Amino acid sequence: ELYARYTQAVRNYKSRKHYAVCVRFDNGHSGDGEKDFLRSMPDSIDAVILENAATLNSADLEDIPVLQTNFATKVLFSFNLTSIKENAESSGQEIKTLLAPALEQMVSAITDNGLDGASISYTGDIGLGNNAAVNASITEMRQLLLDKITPLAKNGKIFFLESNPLFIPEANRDVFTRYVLNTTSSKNASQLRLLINEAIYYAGIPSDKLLITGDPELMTTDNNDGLVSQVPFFAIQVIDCGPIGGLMIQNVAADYSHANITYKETRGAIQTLNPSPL
Repeated sequence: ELYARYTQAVRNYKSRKHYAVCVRFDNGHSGDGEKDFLRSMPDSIDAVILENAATLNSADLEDIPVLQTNFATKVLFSFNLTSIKENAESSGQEIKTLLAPALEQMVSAITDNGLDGASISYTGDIGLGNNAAVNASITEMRQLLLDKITPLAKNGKIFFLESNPLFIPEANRDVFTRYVLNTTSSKNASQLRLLINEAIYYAGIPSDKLLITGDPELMTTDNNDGLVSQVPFFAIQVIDCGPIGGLMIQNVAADYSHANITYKETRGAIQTLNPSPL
C-alpha cells in the first residue's frame, strides 16, 4: 500500500535529526466540528501536549494510539504546576498536600492511558531570591516533582519544562528533554535573541534542547519593522536566532481553520524548518 509507505516515511522523518514542532491542544471538547479531535493533528508534528489530560474521553483514547503507531507522534500530559502552588496558597495548605496527589494522578494518567510523558508549566518564583522561607518551599516543591518524574524519565518518558530553566538545578537538567521559553510576548527578534542567549550561555541549556513558543493568533515585528504572525516568523527565528531545537505552538486549535488545508501555519512552520526533499 502507498499509505503504509507514507506512514513509514513520516516515522522515518521523525527519527532523523530535525527541528521539532510541538503543539498545545485544547482537547476533550465536543459540539464543535473536526477541530475537537486529536485525529485532526497534522501527521508531521513531533508532539501534542494535551491541555486537559487528567481524565480522557473516548475520542482521545481512540486517537492517541493511532497518532503514536502510525506517525510516531508523541502525546504528553500538561501539568500546571503554577495552579497547584496557587491553590495551596489561597487555601493555606502546604504545597506537598495538593502536589503529591496531583503527581500520582499524572503518573497514573501517563501509565494507564499510554502517554509519552508530560510538559510541566511553572510561572511562579523559582527560589533564586533572598527569602529563606520562600526558598525552602520552592526547593521542596521542586524536589517532589523530580522524585515523581525521574523514574518515568528512565523509562523513556519525555518531559518538557515550560518555565525558566534556572528553576532546575544543574544536577537535574538531564531529566527534561526540552526547555521551553515563553516568547509569546516578545516583540521582535532582538528580544528573542536576548532570551535564547540567556538560556544557553548563562543558564547553560544546550541549544538543541531549547524551544521557543508562538501563538497562531498573535503578531510580532519583523526585521523590516512590519507586522507579521508569530508562528511563521518565530519558525524562521528558531534558526536565525542561533539554531536552537525547535518551536512550540501554544493554542494550536486556533490554527485549525483556513481556506483549504487545516493547521496551515503549523504545517508551514514544519516545511520552513525541515523542507521536504521532494
